[PDB]
Amino acid sequence: QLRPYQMEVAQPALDGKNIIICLPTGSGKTRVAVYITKDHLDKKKQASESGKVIVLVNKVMLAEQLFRKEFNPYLKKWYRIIGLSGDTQLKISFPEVVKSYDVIISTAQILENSLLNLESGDDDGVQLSDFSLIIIDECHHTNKEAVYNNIMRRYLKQKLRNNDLKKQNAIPLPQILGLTASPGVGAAKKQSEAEKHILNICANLDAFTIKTVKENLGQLKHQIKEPCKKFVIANPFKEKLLEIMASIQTYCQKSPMSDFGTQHYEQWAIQMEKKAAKDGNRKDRVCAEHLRKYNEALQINDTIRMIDAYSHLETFYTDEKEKKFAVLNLDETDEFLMNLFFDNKKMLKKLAENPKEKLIKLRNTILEQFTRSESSRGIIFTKTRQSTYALSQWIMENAKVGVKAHHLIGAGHSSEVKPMTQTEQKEVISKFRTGEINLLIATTVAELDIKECNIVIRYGLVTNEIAMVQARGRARADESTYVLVTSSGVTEREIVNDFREKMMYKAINRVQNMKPEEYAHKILELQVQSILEKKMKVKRSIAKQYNDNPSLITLLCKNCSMLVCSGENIHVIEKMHHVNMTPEFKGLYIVRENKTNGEIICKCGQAWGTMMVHKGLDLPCLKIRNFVVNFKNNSPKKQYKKWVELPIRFPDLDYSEYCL
RNA sequence: UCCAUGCGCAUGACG
RNA sequence: CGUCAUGCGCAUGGA
Ligand SMILES: [Zn+2]
Repeated sequence: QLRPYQMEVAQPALDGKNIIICLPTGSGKTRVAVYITKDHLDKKKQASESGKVIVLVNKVMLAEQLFRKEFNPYLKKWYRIIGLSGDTQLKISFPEVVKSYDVIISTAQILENSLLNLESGDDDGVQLSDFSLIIIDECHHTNKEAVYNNIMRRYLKQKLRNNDLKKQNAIPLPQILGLTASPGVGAAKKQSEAEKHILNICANLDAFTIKTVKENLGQLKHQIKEPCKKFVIANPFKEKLLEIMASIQTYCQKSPMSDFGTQHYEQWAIQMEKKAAKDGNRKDRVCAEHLRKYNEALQINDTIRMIDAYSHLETFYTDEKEKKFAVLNLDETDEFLMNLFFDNKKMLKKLAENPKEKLIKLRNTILEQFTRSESSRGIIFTKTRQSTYALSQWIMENAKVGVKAHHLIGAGHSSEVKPMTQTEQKEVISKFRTGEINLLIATTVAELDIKECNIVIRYGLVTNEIAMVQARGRARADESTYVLVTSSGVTEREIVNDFREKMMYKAINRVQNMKPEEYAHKILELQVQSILEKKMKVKRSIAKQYNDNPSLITLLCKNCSMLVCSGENIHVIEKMHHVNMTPEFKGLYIVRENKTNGEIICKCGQAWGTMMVHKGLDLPCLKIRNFVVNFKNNSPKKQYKKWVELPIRFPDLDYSEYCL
């Protein structure tokens, strides 16, 4: 169970040597890691000491994979193993699998929450001193406010207390192992910047060395066939809409101060909405919202079939008319805006069918490779989800070769779409592995255990060096067809990825060949520095929220600056959600639902929240994101997008008020 | 297995 | 500091 190249890199770790390890894809780093584990435990048998190993990840899926495939098949006999998650409904808490279970595979924030329970007295606590070893995958996330940097800051604080005792007079601490791919470089154009980054990493891990492979590079090169770095790089309907935009700009005096079809315009639009919410005036924030929609339509039209933007806006104003009618079941402003749209709606639909594109060059390259390969595996990357659905439906519209494809996105329920499911992600992955799905359409979710592939493209994308190497890792089978499709500095960015991959080795070779004294000095300095940083950060955070006012305010709608609620009439449930009972409120809102939690809408048509069902009660839960404040102390209005921004506190709900 | 919500994190681009 | 897009983890309540 030992490889030659793995041997030396394991070698220091076996006796002290809290280290880092970095190797490419496919080197079976899990296997050498397992060897370190088994050897550590056998040493603890020889010493009859507390052999405890905990494995940390960033994602649940790797936990499950390693529990299935790596750790059990080599330690299912000797030792206790268990693979943990946040979702695996565990019958006991964490401190019991600490009291048992020599081997743990788990997500980090599980542990971190347990540590907080320790230092809070919450549920029975747990500390690092309960361990003899820690093992990590993907160290390169180990930066400021990362998932698990907090653990290391605790570890470092305890190390420095140990130093203070040592000079003073020293409790033990666990050995720490770190693994990764290329450890990434962060915000660099300089070798010195990158060296500082790496040293900061190692001090955040309290490492001794990286211990990359140099000796047996040929035997490993024989394993890894590498891909080939390649470049395959390649209206009036739009202008009608730009004319509508200018018309509306004139309609409410809107100075863009920049071009159409970018973020800066969107940024200014949202800032206008903010100012108009500070004002409570219409024609200004409403236009910000509409123009935001139009800019969406623009910067998809730069890349997408115009029919999709027409569908976007058709559904948009459809929902708008639904809102206004459900409320009425109108103003010159909304009337103008609606009629300005609908007077062109059907004609613009007619324009939508016309041809005249990146899409064309794209289809050409696609058909070229699927004719070449003839078993063919294909991946598509891009920025957004709606892009994926649109291209899937579009290629389903386009005939043909007969290649079959499917979309893919993440899981965050944000910003446009009902997200996918982990089960369904695994499902589509198995469909692709089967050959049922020939071509995948994905966001960065792919950059996973996807099958060996050929033609990972970049259709209007930018990625960083870690993402570049992670995209490299999956393209295999002695055929790489890296492709890139953007319009108008994107070669620059793959060039940057190459440059950074060079800089990383240039830095690694300098730091490996460094004094141990000066290395330890700089890492200790960075540790103290980061610890001071975290301390000051916690200081400012505690100083942040101190008000806890029961009621000081009035909540108003944002389209209409109409009163909606008071500071005291609100109540809290789940210590998460907010509600306004006292049906003096209930005389206000209107309900809507189409397709079980119905949504709320205003007396103007403003959407407000959801009717959340809790303990039989159908409580109207609202979102601060769609409301505005008027403080008693301060007249100027404010807007937060989140309750937590507001320091002042509201009470937990008491059902004793609502009986009969 | 699905749904809704809250919170935190990172990344890229943008100012 | 803010915005956007993307991805991730955790905690909830319900079915
Ligand atoms: Zn209103």
